[PDB]
Amino acid sequence: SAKDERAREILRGFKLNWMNLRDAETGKILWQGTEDLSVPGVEHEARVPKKILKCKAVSRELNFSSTEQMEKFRLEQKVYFKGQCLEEWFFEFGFVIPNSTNTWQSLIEAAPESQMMPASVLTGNVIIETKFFDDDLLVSTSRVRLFYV
Ligand SMILES: CNc1nccc(CN(CC2CCNCC2)S(=O)(=O)c2ccc(S(=O)(=O)N(Cc3ccc(Cl)cc3)C3CCCC3)cc2)n1
Repeated sequence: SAKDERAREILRGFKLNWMNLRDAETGKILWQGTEDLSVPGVEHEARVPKKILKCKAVSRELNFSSTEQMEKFRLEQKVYFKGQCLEEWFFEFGFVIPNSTNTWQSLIEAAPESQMMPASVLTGNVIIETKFFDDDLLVSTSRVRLFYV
């Protein structure tokens, strides 16, 4: 379909350039990287400080480029622990100018009344599954395994 083709065109023109995570309360940088963790078809890995689990809220900056125009660029993310979804997050960027580079800031807030498992239990057992969309059009699905260090 035309939609299938457009999804592949968007992915072809997309790159995640850099990303970081901060403690939202204190502003302290917890993690940064310049690897495109959204590339599909390989299992990515990331090592995050275990103190992230004690943060009430984490702020993320995600810098991306896109050759293609999008009307409603958005993400869905699922936190999987040993194959079970523990949390689902939704974030919207909106309109993307063709051939633009953009920094997208999002807030990841603790769900009540969730409590974090110990880092030692979680480490290597958490997969983040991320789906990019333009509106209802699925552009890519990618996975990252987390280690708490
Ligand atoms: C019961 N729920 C539960 N249990 C364990 C872990 C978490 C998820 N954690 C975040 C919260 C923060 C608020 N309260 C404490 C935990 S997390 O620290 O493991 C986490 C997970 C994913 C992300 S992410 O989606 O921003 N991101 C994954 C990611 C981001 C963007 C894209 Cl395109 C792809 C992957 C990466 C983390 C390492 C590199 C960046 C941030 C933080 N949730």
